[PDB]
Amino acid sequence: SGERREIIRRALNKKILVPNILELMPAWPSEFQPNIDEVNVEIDEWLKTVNVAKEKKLKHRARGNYTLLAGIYYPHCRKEKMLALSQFLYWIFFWDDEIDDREGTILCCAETNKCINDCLGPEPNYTPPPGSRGTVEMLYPILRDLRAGLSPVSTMRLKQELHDYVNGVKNQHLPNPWDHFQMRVDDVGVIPSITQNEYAMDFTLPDWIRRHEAMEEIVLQCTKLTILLNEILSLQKEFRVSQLENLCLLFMNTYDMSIEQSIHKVLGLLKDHYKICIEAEARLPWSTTDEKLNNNIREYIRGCQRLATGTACWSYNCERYFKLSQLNDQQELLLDLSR
Ligand SMILES: CC(C)=CCC/C(C)=C/CC/C(C)=C/COP(=O)(O)OP(=O)(O)O
Ligand SMILES: [Mg+2]
Repeated sequence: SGERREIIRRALNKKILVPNILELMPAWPSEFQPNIDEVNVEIDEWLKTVNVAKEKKLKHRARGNYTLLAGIYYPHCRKEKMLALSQFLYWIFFWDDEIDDREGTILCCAETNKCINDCLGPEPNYTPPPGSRGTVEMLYPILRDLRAGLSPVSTMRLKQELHDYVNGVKNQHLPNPWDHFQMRVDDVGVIPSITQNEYAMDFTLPDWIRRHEAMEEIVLQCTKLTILLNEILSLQKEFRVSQLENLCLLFMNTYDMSIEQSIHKVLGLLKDHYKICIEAEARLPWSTTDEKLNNNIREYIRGCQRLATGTACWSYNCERYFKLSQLNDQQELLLDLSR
């Protein structure tokens, strides 16, 4: 706790100007699905049905605005796609929020895994068991709808990915910053969103391509990029509740560096990972002849990239992490670690 106390003292009241993160990934553009407002209306009507407290749901909706995040993740999807994707994001955020006792966690995760199995499994049952908790009950219709837009191959991937995320959650002095990063890479719930691009754009990437070293690398780099940008962006929010296991903070503690230096390091890491990810593209098994196949490969990688850029763009466009007034019109964010 000496470590934590020192971290708090060093961080506290510091204001750091952060450059536009999107600039760090110049090749990858940020776009918005045209129907976000209309879909939001559907989502608002849908939210009333969901068994989570009205104030919590509104807080998520006003601060989070997950339909917008989905619109950013999948800007080119047909409008009909938007509802299920928006709904899933609401589920994942609600679910994470409710789970945050230990027994409660084991029970919810088991119930959640069961739902994932019932919905995405070989013998599909979309009916929630009676008395399902709200975060569980809501999931069944969403998985059924997503499955409807997915091939069995895409469905299998989604199922494993959802299991992996739920299990990671169940299985969660200061940790080494590198150790923290790796846990997040294994732990993070981004992958289901990448697979969801297949739903959004109604296509299936072949497993042989998905398992290719270059594709596996692009998925990994994009996962790393999303985590790294999240670390900086969420720093103010996390520090304020004294959640000191944030990578910027860990670098301060581990290397005895200033908060400014640690953020700079993370920014450099982003550039490094962006560069690796871009380099990986040449290595992909592009078809000499197949336009549809190459289109599928292109779409799939764009989905991964959007996970990184979109997460940052959405962060710059909602109030989950900081007051928007903290952002200038060059998209430069002034973090304030006043607590
Ligand atoms: C975990 C979660 C809700 C994932 C939803 C899907 C997803 C991968 C969204 C983008 C990445 C992200 C915001 C991760 C959360 O980081 P964090 O766990 O440090 O939480 P923070 O958003 O408060 O920083
Ligand atoms: Mg975070």
